Amino acid sequence: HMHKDLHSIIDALDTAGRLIRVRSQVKAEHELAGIAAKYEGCDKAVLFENVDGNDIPVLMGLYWSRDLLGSLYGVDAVDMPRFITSKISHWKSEPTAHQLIAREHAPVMAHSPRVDLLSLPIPVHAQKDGGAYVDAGVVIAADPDTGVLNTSIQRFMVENENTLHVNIDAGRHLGAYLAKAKAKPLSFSLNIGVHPGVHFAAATPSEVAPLDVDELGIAAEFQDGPVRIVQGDDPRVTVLADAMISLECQMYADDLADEGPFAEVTGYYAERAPRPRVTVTAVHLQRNPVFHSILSGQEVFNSVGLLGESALFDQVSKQVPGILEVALTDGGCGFYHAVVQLKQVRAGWSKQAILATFAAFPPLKMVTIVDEDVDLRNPRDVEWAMATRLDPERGILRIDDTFGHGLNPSFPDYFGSKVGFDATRSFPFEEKHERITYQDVDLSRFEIVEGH
Amino acid sequence: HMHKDLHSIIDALDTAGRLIRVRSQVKAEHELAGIAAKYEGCDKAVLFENVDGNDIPVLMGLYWSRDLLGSLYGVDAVDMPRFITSKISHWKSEPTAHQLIAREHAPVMAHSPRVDLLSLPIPVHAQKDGGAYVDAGVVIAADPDTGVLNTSIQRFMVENENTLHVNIDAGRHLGAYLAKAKAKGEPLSFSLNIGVHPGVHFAAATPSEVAPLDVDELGIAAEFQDGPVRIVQGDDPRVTVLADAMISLECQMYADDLADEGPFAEVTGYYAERAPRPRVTVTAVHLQRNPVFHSILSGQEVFNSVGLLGESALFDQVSKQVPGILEVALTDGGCGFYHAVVQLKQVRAGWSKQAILATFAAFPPLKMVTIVDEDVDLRNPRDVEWAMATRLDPERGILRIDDTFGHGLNPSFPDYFGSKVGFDATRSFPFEEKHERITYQDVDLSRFEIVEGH
Ligand SMILES: Cc1cc2c3c(c1C)C(C)(C)CC=[N+]3c1c([nH]c(=O)[nH]c1=O)N2C[C@H](O)[C@H](O)[C@H](O)COP(=O)(O)O
Ligand SMILES: Cc1cc2c3c(c1C)C(C)(C)CC=[N+]3c1c([nH]c(=O)[nH]c1=O)N2C[C@H](O)[C@H](O)[C@H](O)COP(=O)(O)O
Ligand SMILES: [Mn+2]
Ligand SMILES: [Mn+2]
Ligand code: NA
Ligand code: NA
Repeated sequence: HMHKDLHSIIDALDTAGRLIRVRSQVKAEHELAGIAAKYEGCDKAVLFENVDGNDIPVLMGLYWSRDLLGSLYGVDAVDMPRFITSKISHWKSEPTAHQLIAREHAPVMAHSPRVDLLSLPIPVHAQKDGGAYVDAGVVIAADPDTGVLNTSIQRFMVENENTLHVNIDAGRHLGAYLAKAKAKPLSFSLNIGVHPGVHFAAATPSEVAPLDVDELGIAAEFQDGPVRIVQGDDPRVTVLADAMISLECQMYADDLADEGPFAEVTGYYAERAPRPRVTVTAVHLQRNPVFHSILSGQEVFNSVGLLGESALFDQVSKQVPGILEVALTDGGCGFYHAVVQLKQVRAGWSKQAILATFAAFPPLKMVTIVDEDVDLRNPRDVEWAMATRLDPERGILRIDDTFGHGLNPSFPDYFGSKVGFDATRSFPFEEKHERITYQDVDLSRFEIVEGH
Repeated sequence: HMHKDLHSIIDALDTAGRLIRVRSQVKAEHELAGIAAKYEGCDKAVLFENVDGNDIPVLMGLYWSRDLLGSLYGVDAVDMPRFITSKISHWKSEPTAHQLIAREHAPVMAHSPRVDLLSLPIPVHAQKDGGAYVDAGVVIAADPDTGVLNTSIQRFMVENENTLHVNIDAGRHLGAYLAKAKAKGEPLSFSLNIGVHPGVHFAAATPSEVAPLDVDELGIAAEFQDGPVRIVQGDDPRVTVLADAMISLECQMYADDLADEGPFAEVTGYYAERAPRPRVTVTAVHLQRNPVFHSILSGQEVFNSVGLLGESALFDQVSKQVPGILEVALTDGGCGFYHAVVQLKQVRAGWSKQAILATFAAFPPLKMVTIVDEDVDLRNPRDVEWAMATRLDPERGILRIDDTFGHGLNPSFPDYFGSKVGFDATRSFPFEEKHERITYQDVDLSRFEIVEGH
């Protein structure tokens, strides 16, 4: 239950019967995403064997099911956030140095075609996206002053066969490396089709891996041995050796061009706007490459939740007794709604739980508290707790004129109202709140023919 | 700037002119506390050279001025909470093992009179206190199962020459050790060590979440002295005595053996209910030569014990969740427990409200939180009143939390349940001229000849 590269992942899923093979030709324009969308969240990923008759198939839906990611590493969905955090803890304490290897030993260097981005089966995802996007690509970039690596993930729109437009949010480390090159232009690699270890490294936030620190070793914790890197053609750049595809890239500061729209976590479009142009100097491919794309939605909600929930749980359980679990729900875009599950020990702690949760995660708009006997990850069950347990008069806590996330239109200019729901039963516990229960039953113990 | 025992402290204060010597005879009944009360909070402690013509003087007022405690360790008042926290951090990381020493080497074992508590100049403090109290005594008690030490501070009322009645709050570690003695058929032995240096006081006052039940917090004291904490076998011998104490009482207490104690002052400023609470019997008494009896006046002495230990953790927790936090005060007006003022440098609208959430979440006893800017003195209630008068928006700046957990001693929170309220007394952001405070030139008074009254 360790994985060197995406091949390992796909074979494991194929073997486990968690792969949906779409054998028919599909169009990269809208149709592909449309099919993915009908499968979003189920316990399987989707391999498209034939995209506009490309030789390169595309994989989508790797991240939309915690059960699936858990199956790849032998952990239950519920234990995955702790699993990932424990591994990032081990990396902080004893990092694994990368392994630099010779160009002709690096599977990704198998081929180097003339740079033609339009030959790649890059999907146009949502119906109003400003073009085809690579959105599962991990950027590796060296500090122009200190050569220290930074690993981030960023959306790149294809303009033409050799140009991408990239979105770099404010205070991103890639942004800061560009500021340094602009005291001299910035080279880097874009590594598409990487294993979850690289993905989690890329997505690890600033306060876990500072600017002056190399987060890429996080990936080493999800594979035997160290992360394999290789000198690019550049040579100011470093390439991920076990990537399916890798693009050597260069970008000048103060050189902007219209990119977007694209889906944001909110489920709304980004504003099309002048953002940095990046020019693709070279292209490397394994033989038998699969192109890896992410469907905006649960794939992104789980990336954020799996990395963020353990810290949040740690911060709340430290300030409040009886905390069991914290969910950054998919309904809340893995960012705007937290459900906190606790075992009450005294009246009043449920309200402290609301304060602690809002204090620990500034983007949150809603917090809901529920008891140990409600499934915090089932929105039906939280709705039920709201319907039978919430006192609307004393259990709704509203915070005005506070800081929040500017992308969410409930928070214009990072400012608005937050609301907590205390959907706990009354304490001390009373019979009128004891839920009915059906005997738990192993279905494998019976012969059951289900449809035919 | 290290201190082995209380002698070191008193000499340092005497040398520094931070000692008030009351040379006249005073009565331990009410009069002594009455005099202390007139001096509460000033930059000096009070040594009573003559209490009912006892040979033993009493020291009071060691903890009521952060400036004074700072002077003892060479730190400014403002840096004292961090000073203490850093030292407790070093102890958590690399504890110093205690040094056991021979009875005739232990200064406290100099004398062992027959047990007469009424021969000690133990003050009756507040006018309705149910008797004389020792309230600066640090209890050292060994786990009856595992022998692991626990250091706590607890009020003991004198009943007669050989009996005390003690108050043990719910979930105290001494409470848990007493459960073990009774669950094991023996009662609980321990020592009561009076006249200890601040390092022992801070060990005693260190809460459960810093030093769990299964952990020996007494090494914290080693961080405020050269070398390790000196202990010594008592006469018991289930007990361990602090060698450098001024006075130490070997004590035994049986579970389910209650007797009326109280009233006594609580941090709230109100009396505890007189009620059946555990009787403890004083088996033996040890004294240094030249012993001074150490008492605490309820009030600022207690507010500062709690604030000095609690503020750095609270600041750490809030500055981690909110940008631009500068300082947090557990104010004396709020009994060092119920009001926190948070000072910040605003960087964007809305963070002041998150500061309220973070502060209430980090310190459950709190009833009020007030936020103010860098240009308001968070420790001056006049200045925070001013921020309230000119900056608070009463409509949008008052945040009320209902039906939440709080501290049961505070009568705003019957049964550890009630309403909390936060005041956002910050200026508007972005900063505007209409909120720029006037300023007078800073001026050295020593640069001028000034005759101030005759
Ligand atoms: C999981 C994830 C994270 C995206 C992301 C997406 C996903 C799926 C997409 C591909 C669906 C949409 C685009 N994304 C962007 C993004 N950050 C950014 O500045 N611009 C982006 O366009 N991020 C987050 C970014 O990579 C993280 O904040 C890293 O922690 C940044 O690394 P750093 O801390 O070293 O700056
Ligand atoms: C600073 C301080 C703390 C008092 C205290 C006082 C002071 C000055 C007095 C002397 C003014 C009034 C009495 N006090 C009592 C008390 N705890 C308790 O259970 N009963 C008390 O009577 N405490 C608190 C107690 O000592 C601390 O909570 C310790 O951290 C307990 O240690 P533990 O966690 O090891 O049990
Ligand atoms: Mn980084
Ligand atoms: Mn303890
Ligand atoms: Na990162
Ligand atoms: Na203690």
